[PDB]
Amino acid sequence: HHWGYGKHNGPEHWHKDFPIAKGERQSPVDIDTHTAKYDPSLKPLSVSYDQATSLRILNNGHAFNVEFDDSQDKAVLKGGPLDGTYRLIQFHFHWGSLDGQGSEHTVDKKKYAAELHLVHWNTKYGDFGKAVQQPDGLAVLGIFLKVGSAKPGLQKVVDVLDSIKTKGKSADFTNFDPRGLLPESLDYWTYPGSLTTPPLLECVTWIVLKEPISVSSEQVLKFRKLNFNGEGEPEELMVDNWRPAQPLKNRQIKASFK
Ligand SMILES: CCOc1ccc(CC(=O)O)cc1
Ligand SMILES: CCOc1ccc(CC(=O)O)cc1
Ligand SMILES: [Cl-]
Ligand SMILES: [Zn+2]
Repeated sequence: HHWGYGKHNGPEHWHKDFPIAKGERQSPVDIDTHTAKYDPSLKPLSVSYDQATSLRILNNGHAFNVEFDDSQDKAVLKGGPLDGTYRLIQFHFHWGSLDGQGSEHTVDKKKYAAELHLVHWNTKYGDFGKAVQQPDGLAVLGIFLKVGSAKPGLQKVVDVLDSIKTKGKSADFTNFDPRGLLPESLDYWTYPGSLTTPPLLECVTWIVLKEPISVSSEQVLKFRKLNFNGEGEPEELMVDNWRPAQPLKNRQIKASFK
């Protein structure tokens, strides 16, 4: 598989290797704020990241990923639409070549500069690989980034990117606190969807925060200096690593807020 984000191997092509690309619960989607309905049944969202244990940051040729120790319930997402306990395994971002694009979800067709995905797996399935085979296997917390003031809790990430410029590079990334990436409010939209990259599995409860975080132009500029390629390969800048909005089909997006 040689999927990517170019003309020749990008989202329009994915369906030939991964036919679920044209499925019934693909992600991302546009969130129409005048169609989403407040759901009083939603319980409060619980983000419990006090004991989060980060390990390493990796360039995988698609994004940069920060991985966590998920051998115990150290950092978990519960509540909201979720039943049971979802364990944080990793986070990554999607971003644009310019500030006017980069997010995967859109809000009334508005694209943000970037989008953060905090990836959690349902502990009743025992490991990530089993969880992605189930319709309720993952919970992904999605956070929009807009360009404005710098986000101090992102700067440690930005500071290491020079050490993982190319595909297959990794660095130690211990003692990072992902609480510094959250906005003040946990107001959210939720809907059932998919992984936004191959294999595009329909295993995700999406929880997309309404309040974006602000990052500085300097911070997102540094994301854009990464490379999709490996060392010694022709340089391709790691930009526009987002999939566009997919058909909502027979789904409803629920709001946690009036
Ligand atoms: C595609 C499978 O990827 C996997 C990633 C991690 C695990 C183990 C864990 O849950 O941390 C199992 C499978
Ligand atoms: C353990 C890795 O977890 C992941 C989950 C979803 C994606 C797809 C995306 O949102 O880019 C990538 C990685
Ligand atoms: Cl912020
Ligand atoms: Zn993602």
